[PDB]
Amino acid sequence: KNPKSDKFKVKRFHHIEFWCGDATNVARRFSWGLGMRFSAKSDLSTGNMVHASYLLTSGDLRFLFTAPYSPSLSAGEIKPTTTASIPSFDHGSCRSFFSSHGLGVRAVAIEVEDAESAFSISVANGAIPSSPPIVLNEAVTIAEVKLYGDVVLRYVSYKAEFLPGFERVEDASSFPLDYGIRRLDHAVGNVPELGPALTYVAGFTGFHQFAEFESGLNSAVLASNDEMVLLPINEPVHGTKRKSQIQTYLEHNEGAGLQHLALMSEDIFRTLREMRKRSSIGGFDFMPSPPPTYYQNLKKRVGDVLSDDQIKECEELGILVDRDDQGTLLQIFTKPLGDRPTIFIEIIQRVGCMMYQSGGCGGFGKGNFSELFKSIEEYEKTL
Amino acid sequence: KNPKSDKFKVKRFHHIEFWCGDATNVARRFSWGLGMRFSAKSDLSTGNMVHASYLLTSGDLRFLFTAPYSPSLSAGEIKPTTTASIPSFDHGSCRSFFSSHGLGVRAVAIEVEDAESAFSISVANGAIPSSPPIVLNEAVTIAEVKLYGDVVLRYVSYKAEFLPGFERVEDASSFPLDYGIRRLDHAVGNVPELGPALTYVAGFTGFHQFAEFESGLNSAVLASNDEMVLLPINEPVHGTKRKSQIQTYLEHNEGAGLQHLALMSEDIFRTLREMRKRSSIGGFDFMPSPPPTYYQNLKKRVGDVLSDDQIKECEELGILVDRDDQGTLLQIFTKPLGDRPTIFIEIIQRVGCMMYQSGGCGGFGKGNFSELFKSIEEYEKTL
Ligand SMILES: Cc1nn(C)c(O)c1C(=O)c1ccc2nnn(Cc3ccc(F)cc3)c(=O)c2c1C
Ligand SMILES: Cc1nn(C)c(O)c1C(=O)c1ccc2nnn(Cc3ccc(F)cc3)c(=O)c2c1C
Ligand SMILES: [Co+2]
Ligand SMILES: [Co+2]
Repeated sequence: KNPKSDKFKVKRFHHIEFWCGDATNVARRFSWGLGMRFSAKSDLSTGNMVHASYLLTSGDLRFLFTAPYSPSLSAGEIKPTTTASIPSFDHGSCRSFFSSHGLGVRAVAIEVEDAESAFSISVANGAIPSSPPIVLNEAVTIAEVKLYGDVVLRYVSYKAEFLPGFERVEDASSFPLDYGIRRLDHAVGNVPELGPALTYVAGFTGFHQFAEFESGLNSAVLASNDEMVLLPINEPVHGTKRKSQIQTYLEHNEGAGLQHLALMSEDIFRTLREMRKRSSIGGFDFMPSPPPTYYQNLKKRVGDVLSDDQIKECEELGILVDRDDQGTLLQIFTKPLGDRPTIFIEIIQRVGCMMYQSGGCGGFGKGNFSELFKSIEEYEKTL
Repeated sequence: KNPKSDKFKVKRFHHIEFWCGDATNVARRFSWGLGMRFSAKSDLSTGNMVHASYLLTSGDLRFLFTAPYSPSLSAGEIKPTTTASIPSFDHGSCRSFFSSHGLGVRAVAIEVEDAESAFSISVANGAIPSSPPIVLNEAVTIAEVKLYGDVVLRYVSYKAEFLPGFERVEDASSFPLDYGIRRLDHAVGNVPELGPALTYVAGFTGFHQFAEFESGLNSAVLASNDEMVLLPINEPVHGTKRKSQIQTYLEHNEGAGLQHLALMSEDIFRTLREMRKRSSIGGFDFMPSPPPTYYQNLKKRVGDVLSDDQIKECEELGILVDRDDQGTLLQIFTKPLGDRPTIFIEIIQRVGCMMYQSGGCGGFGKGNFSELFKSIEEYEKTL
C-alpha cells in the first residue's frame, strides 16, 4: 500500500555531503576505494575562501567532501559578500560536527521541483529549519531542514554543472575510475527512539512507510511517492545477549546520525572484485564473510534466480542474498569508513520488479540476520 | 666546521606524527600514495579508548597518523588509568591543533640515548616543556618539548615493536607496498622570525649550523653531531614582487609549523615513476615540471655525474638537480598534502660523500631557485 502522500514533488537522491577535517585526503581515499571520478571542485583555486569542497561521481552517485579553511581567510566577509559556494556552510557548525561525530554525513540531498516550496511546506508541517532557501546565480535553489541528529535533509531544485561556483575538474586530475556503482539506493539513520523520529520525518515530508517482507534493532523505511527516495531509520533493542550495534553507533557517534549508505551497482560482482583488490592498498575493507553453510543454503532459497556458478561467485566475494515476495537482492557491507565504528557502506544489486525497476525491489535484507545465525551454528556443527 | 656541540646523545630521526581528524583515511591515502606499509596500530581494537593511531613504514621511515575518539569513551579514566598508548596525547590539544592548522605534523621524533636526560638538559637550556618524560612498560621513555608553533620535538629512548601498547598489523591488512623510500632526510619549519627560532632550538639542543654552499625566504639548517638529524628553518622575505610562499604558509597555517618532510629514496627514478602512476588515483600530485631549458642546462652542470639517459630520465619525471662542492642531489616536490597550501613532501636522493654517506651530501637545493628562474625566461625566449 502506497498512499502517495508526498507534500511536495520529490525527484531523486541528488548527493551526499561528508563533513571532513581534510576533504582532500578523504576524497582521494574514497575515489580509489569506490571507483569514483573527481568531477567538480570549489576551493581556494576557484575563489572559495571559506571551505574546500570536492565532488566525486560514479554514474548518478554524487559524493561531496567538505572541510573548513581557517576562518581568518574570510574574516572580512559577511553573508552578502560570502565566497562560499554552499551558503549553508558554517565554520563553527562544521568544526563542531566533526569533533563531535568524526567523519560522517552532514547532508542527504534530494532533488525537488521547487526547493523554496519544499522548505516552506516542510517547516509548515513540523520540520526544524536549518538553512533557509537561497537562490544561487538565479539558477539553483538550496534549503535545509533537520533530519536526525546533526544530519540535514537538503532540498535542491534547478530551473534548467553541480552547483554554481563549482568548476569541472581538469582531465589530467580526473582519472575515469569506474567499478560499476551507479546510484544511491537508500540512506539509513540511527536514532535512540524510532517512533518520534518517524513521526517527525513522515510528518514534514509526507513520506509513507515502505512495507517489509531479536537482531538488535527495530527499523522502518520512509519512502517518496515513486519509492525511489528511501530513508530507513533504526533504533536499538536493549537487554539483548549481544550488545546492539545501533547502541554502539549512538555511543561512538555521540548520538543520532547516518548509519550507512547503500550504493546500487549495475554489476555487483565486478564492483566487489574491484573493491576487494584495493582493500589493503588504500580502499575499503569488508565485513567477514559468512560460512560456506550460508552458500550451501543458497541453492534452496534462490536457486531459481542464480545459477550454481553465480552462487559460487557470491561465495568467492562474500556477497549476501535475500529475497522478497517480488524480488531478489545481492548485498555486502564494508567495515566502518573511518576511525569510529559508526558509518559504513553497503553495495547492492536488485533483481526483479521490472515494469525500469521499481524501488526497493527485494527489500533491505532483514532476512539475512536469521540466515546468518542459521549458517553460523550449522557450520559449527559441521566442523 | 662542525663543533659537535650536542648537549645529549642523539641517534636518528625516529618517526613523524600527523594529527588528523580521521587517522584511517589519511593513513590509507598516504600508504597508497607513498608506498608505505601498514605496520602497527593502537586503537579501539587494542584497548585504546582515547586515540586512534596507525603507523606506516617504508624502510626506516615511520609515519604515525593519530586522531581523537569521543572523549566520552574515556571519561572515566585519569592519567594514572589511561588507555592511551601515547601519554602525551590530549583530546583538547589535538582538536585545537587540527582546527587551527588542518592536517599537519604535530611531532618530529628523534631517538636519543636517554629521553629523560635529553628532556632535563633541554629544559635546563631553555626548552619549553610540552610533556614530561614518561616510561612506558619499563621499556621506552618518551618526552616532548616545543619546537616551533604547535610542533613538538619528541625524544624517544629504548632500553633494549614501535611503542608499548601498539600491535603489529596482520598480514592480510598489511600489503607490502614499497616504492623505494627509505628514511627521513630532513624536516623543515616555517616561522615568522628566523633569528629567535634558531637561537631557541640551537640553544636547547646544541645543534650547530650546517654550512650552505631573493627567493622569498631566509633559511638556516640545524644539525646534530653526525649531521644525520637535520632541521632547517625558514622565515619569509617581505616586499618581494612575488609573494613569499613562506608568508602564504604562515597565513593559511595560522602561524608557524612544519613546512615539508624530505624523504630519501634509494632509487628516486623508481619512486617517482610509482608515485606519478598514482597521482590521479588517490596518491600525490607533483609541482609543475621545469621547462626543457632546465634539462638542456643540466649537461653543463652535472654531465659528469649523470649520463645523458639519466638526465633524460630526470626530464621525464620532472626531477630537479643541484650540486654542492662535495655532492649532487636529485629532488622533487609534491603539491600540498591536504586542503591547505601548507605542508608538502620532498623526495630526494643524494650522490657522493662516501666514507656510509655523510649527512646533507649536496646541500638542500637552494641553487635550484636561480636555475629555475634561468630556465623559465630562457624557455620563454626560445618560444
Ligand atoms: C537490516 C536492514 N534494514 N534496512 C532498512 C536496511 O537497509 C538494512 C541493511 O542494510 C542490512 C541487511 C542485512 C545485514 N546482515 N548482517 N549485518 C552485520 C553487521 C555489518 C556492519 C556492522 F558495523 C555491524 C553488523 C548487517 O549489518 C546487515 C544490514 C545493515
Ligand atoms: C630551499 C631549501 N632550503 N632547505 C633547507 C631546503 O630543504 C630547501 C628545499 O627543500 C627546496 C629546494 C629547491 C626548491 N625549488 N623550487 N620550489 C618551488 C615551490 C614548491 C612547493 C610550494 F608550495 C611553493 C614553491 C621549492 O619549493 C624548493 C624547496 C622547498
Ligand atoms: Co541497507
Ligand atoms: Co628540502
